[PDB]
Amino acid sequence: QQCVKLNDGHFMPVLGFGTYAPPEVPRSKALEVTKLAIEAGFRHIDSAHLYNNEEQVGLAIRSKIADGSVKREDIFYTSKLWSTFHRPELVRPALENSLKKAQLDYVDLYLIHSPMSLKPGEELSPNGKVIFDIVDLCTTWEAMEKCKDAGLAKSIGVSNFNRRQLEMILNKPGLKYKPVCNQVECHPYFNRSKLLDFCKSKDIVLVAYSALGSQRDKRWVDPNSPVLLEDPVLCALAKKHKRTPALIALRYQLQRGVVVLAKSYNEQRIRQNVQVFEFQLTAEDMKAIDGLDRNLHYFNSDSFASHPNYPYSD
Ligand SMILES: NC(=O)c1ccc[n+]([C@@H]2O[C@H](COP(=O)([O-])OP(=O)(O)OC[C@H]3O[C@@H](n4cnc5c(N)ncnc54)[C@H](OP(=O)(O)O)[C@@H]3O)[C@@H](O)[C@H]2O)c1
Ligand SMILES: CC1(C)CC[C@@]2(CC[C@H]3[C@@H]4CCc5cc(C(N)=O)ccc5[C@H]4CC[C@@]32C)OC1=O
Repeated sequence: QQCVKLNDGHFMPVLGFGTYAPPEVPRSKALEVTKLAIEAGFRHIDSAHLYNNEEQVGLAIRSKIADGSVKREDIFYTSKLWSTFHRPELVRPALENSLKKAQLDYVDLYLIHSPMSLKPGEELSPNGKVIFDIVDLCTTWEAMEKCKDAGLAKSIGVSNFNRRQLEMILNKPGLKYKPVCNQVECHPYFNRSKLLDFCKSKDIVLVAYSALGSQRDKRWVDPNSPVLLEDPVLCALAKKHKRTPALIALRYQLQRGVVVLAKSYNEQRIRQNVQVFEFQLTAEDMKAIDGLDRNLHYFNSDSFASHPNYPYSD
């Protein structure tokens, strides 16, 4: 619990535990590994409606409160509004359902998961098609603000927004709350320098996902893409500091003022990842890592690259 202060006065731990696992992984695993994460020292826990794991992640949190390991106030829990629920009337009900699943009174953070609105319904991916929806995200934002005012979410933010999409929210007439963060794909191959500079200028925290190079799911990621953790510069730095390529990638983010997530469903790696606070990179190390930037977003599929609100300029 190194934390940063958000623009609404709440505090966010700078290291977060990623809870997504693909559908093939048994649901019970999320319970086990979230408990391990809390035991290792993670306090920021990142979930979402999309993950089909809120019940398990919520149970892990409740279990660690029950056994006296943590208090609710010690945990920073995030969920996310899925893209089929962007229409304003659907936002509060979506959050309420997430709270019901997790058996929590509030989330610390609620995000718009993606700007890519989808046809309303209970299909995660609505043939089918994929079926897109055209929704003014400023209206979705107004509904998010009402969720904060109701006490359902302590803080509200966005995810996968580009600068223009963020700007549209920031310059909305009658804006009540700025997004506290923008959670985006961010790692040495896609370091988001310009977006980071923008976010900092607006008191918006950038939160990095796929900071370790993603789970390389064949549905969304080209197997040909270079494997981040196999990068020779990261490996050389790991050797230099007697750490691991994953630790180098995580430390890089912290030193740029980026809040970083790390998913692992492996006990040893969960414990390893908290070691990010135990060492430093020099200016020259950071420059070497900056040199890796190559405009590689691992999530790169036809299923969304043609969405009218797809955030990347490809
Ligand atoms: N907002 C969004 O649209 C969005 C998108 C993607 C991700 N996220 C969030 O960000 C989280 C993390 O991103 P991600 O899922 O792409 O995964 P990631 O954090 O980039 O991790 C990728 C892989 O690295 C491995 N790993 C973890 N620690 C390691 C270590 N110390 N050494 C070697 N390998 C290690 C993990 O495998 P093992 O499990 O086998 O250890 C994991 O599958 C997600 O779980 C989710 O919470 C959000
Ligand atoms: C930046 C992009 C365009 C990248 C793709 C991404 C980041 C992670 C992606 C998901 C990755 C997981 C996922 C799962 C299902 C499912 N039905 O299980 C359906 C869709 C998705 C993907 C939708 C697009 C997601 C939300 O969002 C975005 O906004």
